[PDB]
Amino acid sequence: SGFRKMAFPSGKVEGCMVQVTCGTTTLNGLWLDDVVYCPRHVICTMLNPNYEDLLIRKSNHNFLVQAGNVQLRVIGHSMQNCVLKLKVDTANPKTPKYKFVRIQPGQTFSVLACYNGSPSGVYQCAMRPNFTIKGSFLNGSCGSVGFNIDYDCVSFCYMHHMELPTGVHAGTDLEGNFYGPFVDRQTAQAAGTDTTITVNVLAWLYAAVINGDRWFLNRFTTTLNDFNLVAMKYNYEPLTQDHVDILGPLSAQTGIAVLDMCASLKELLQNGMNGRTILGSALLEDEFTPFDVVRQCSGVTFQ
Amino acid sequence: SGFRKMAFPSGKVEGCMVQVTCGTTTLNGLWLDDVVYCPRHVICTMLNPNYEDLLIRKSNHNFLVQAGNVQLRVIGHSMQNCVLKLKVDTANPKTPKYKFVRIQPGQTFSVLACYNGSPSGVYQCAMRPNFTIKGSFLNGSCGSVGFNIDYDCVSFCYMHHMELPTGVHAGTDLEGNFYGPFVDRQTAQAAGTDTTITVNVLAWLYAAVINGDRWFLNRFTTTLNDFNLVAMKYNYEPLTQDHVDILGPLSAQTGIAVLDMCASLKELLQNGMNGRTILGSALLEDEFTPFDVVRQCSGVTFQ
Ligand SMILES: *[C@H](O)[C@H](Cc1ccc[nH]c1=O)NC(=O)[C@H](CC(C)C)NC(=O)c1cc2c(OC)cccc2[nH]1
Ligand SMILES: *[C@H](O)[C@H](Cc1ccc[nH]c1=O)NC(=O)[C@H](CC(C)C)NC(=O)c1cc2c(OC)cccc2[nH]1
Repeated sequence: SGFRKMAFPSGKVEGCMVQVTCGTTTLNGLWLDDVVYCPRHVICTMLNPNYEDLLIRKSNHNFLVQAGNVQLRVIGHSMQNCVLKLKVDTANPKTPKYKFVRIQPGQTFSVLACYNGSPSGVYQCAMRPNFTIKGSFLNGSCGSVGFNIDYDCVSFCYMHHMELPTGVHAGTDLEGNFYGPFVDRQTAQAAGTDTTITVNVLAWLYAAVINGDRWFLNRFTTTLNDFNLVAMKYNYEPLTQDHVDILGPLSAQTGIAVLDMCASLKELLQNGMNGRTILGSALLEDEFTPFDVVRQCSGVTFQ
Repeated sequence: SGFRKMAFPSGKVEGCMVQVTCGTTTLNGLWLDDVVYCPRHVICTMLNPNYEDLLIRKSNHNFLVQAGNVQLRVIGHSMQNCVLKLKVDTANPKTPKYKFVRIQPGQTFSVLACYNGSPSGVYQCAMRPNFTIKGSFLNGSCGSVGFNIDYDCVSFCYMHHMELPTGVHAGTDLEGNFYGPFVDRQTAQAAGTDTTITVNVLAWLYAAVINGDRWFLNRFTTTLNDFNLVAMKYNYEPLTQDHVDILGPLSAQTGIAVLDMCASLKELLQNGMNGRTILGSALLEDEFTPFDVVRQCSGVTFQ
C-alpha cells in the first residue's frame, strides 16, 4: 500500500555522467559508446552566440572531458542542433541499452541532477503542456538528463539547458531540439501558458481508490463533452478519447468507469476538498501518468 | 531554483541487491563483501515463529541466493536480531564504502524499492516520530533498504519487514533491531500516535524563502516557550534548542532569525494558507531536514 512519487533507479545513468570543460565553462555530459553528448553552450564565453563560428575556432584538445578521475581524449567533435557530440578515444564500458526519444507533454520522466559530472539526486517530474519542467536545477546543472527505463533499456528524453525567469526549466531532447519555443541564448524567454494534465489527475484518482481514499467518489455520471466544459474554466487540458482509452485498464481494475470518475473530478473542481486530502495531498496531483500508476501499484521492476 | 523531494542516486545500492529464496518465500537481500543481509522471516512457512528453531533445520544449500543471473553459493549462515546473515563464497565486487547506522525519528533517507532482487524505483521519506515510514511497498518488497549517502559512503539505516494495518511501513536497522515496538510476526500490530516534525517544517519554510515564496512571513516574533504551546495543540513535536541551533545556518543565510520564522509558522497553524501554496504545496511539509535543504540548495554531489 502507499503511493509515492517514485523515480527510476538511476545507476544505469550514473555510469554515463561525465564532466565537460571548454575554457572556463564546466557542465555535464552524457557518455554513450564513444560519444559524449552535452549542451553546446559550453563553448560560449553569450547574449547571442554564433555557435557554428565558435566551433571553427575550437579544436578537440580544447575540450577537457573527465569521467571521474580519468581524462578522456577527444578525437573528434561535431554539433547537432543544440547539443555537441564529442567523439572520444574510449567507448564507455558502462553504456546501457538505450534509445533517444522525444516525449510528449503530459508524460513523465526521472531527472538525475548533476554538477561537475557527479550526481546530486534523482526525482520524477512531468513535461508540462507548455514544454517546461518544474525542476530543481542550479547553475552548473546543464547537461543533466531525464529518462525512462523499460526493463533493461534507458530511453533518454531530456537534456537540461536553461532556467526561465519564472524559475521553471527548459531543455532539449538528445538530438538537440528544444522542447517548446526556446533557444540556448543568454536571454530572458517567457514560458507560455500552462494547463493541468487532466488524464494524469484521473490516473491519480484511480491510484487513490486502489490505495483506499474514496471519499471524493460521487454517485453521478457525465458525458465527455459536459466534463470538458467544466475543465476549460479551471485551466484543464481537454480529455480526448485516446486518453479515455489509456485509462481503460485502471477503470477495469477498480470497477469504476472513466466517465464516472470524470463526474467525481468535476465536483472537486467546483467544491474543493474542504480540508481533506487525497493520497496525503490537498491539491489535485497531475504528474502521474496512467502507466506510472500501474507500474507502481504492480511492482514492475527494471534490470 | 526550485525545490523537489530529491532521492539519493541509487546506483551504489543497486549493485548490492540480490534475491533470496528459502523454500517458497523469495525476498530481497543486501550483498556487502561476502555477506548477504536479509530479513529472517524468509525462513517462515508464521503467526508466531520460533526463528532460532527453524534455523537449526535449515542448512546452507536451503538458501537460494541469486545476483541477477548468477547463483551465489551460501557457505555459512547466522542470525542477528531480525536479520539473517548468509556468508557466500564470493565477495561482492560492487560493494561500496558503507556504514550501518541507526537513525533518529525525524531524519530522512532514500528507499530503493525492490522485488525479486531487482529495483522498482527510488524515493525519499522520513522516519516518523512513531517509528513508521509512509512508503510505497507491496508484498515481496521486504529486504528493500533505506540509506543516505555522504560523498562516497553509503550509510544504510533501514531494511523493510512489514506493512501495518494502517498501511504504513515498519522495519529494522541493519543490525536487525526494529524501529519502534514491532516484531517480525504475521500479526496485526498498531502504530502508535504520530506527530509532525516541527524542525523539518521550519527548514522547509527557509527553503521556500530561499526560492521565493514569502507571503507567510509575519512581522512578529515569539519565545520558544510560547511557540511550543501553540504547537502541542496541532500535534507538533516540541522544538528544542538543539533544533534551533541546527537551523542556525539557514537562519544566517536568509537573514531570518529562527524565532521569527517560529512566529510565522505559529500563524499558519491558526489561519491556514487561505488557498495559497508554499513551494507548490498546500500543506506544511515535514519530510525535509535542515541538512536536506542545504544539500539541495547548495548542489552537493556524491561520488
Ligand atoms: C546551465 O548549467 C545553466 C542552468 C541554470 C542556471 C541558473 C539556474 N538554474 C539553472 O538550471 N544554464 C544557463 O545558465 C543558460 C546558459 C545558456 C543556455 C546560454 N542561461 C539561462 O538559463 C538563463 C539566462 C537568462 C537571462 O540572460 C539574460 C535572463 C533571464 C533568465 C535567464 N536564464
Ligand atoms: C515482506 O515482503 C512483506 C512486506 C509487505 C507485505 C504486504 C504489503 N506491504 C508490504 O510491504 N512483509 C510481510 O508480509 C510481513 C511478513 C513477516 C514480517 C511475518 N507481514 C506483514 O507485514 C503483515 C502481517 C499482517 C497481519 O497478519 C496477521 C495482519 C495485519 C497486517 C499485517 N501485516
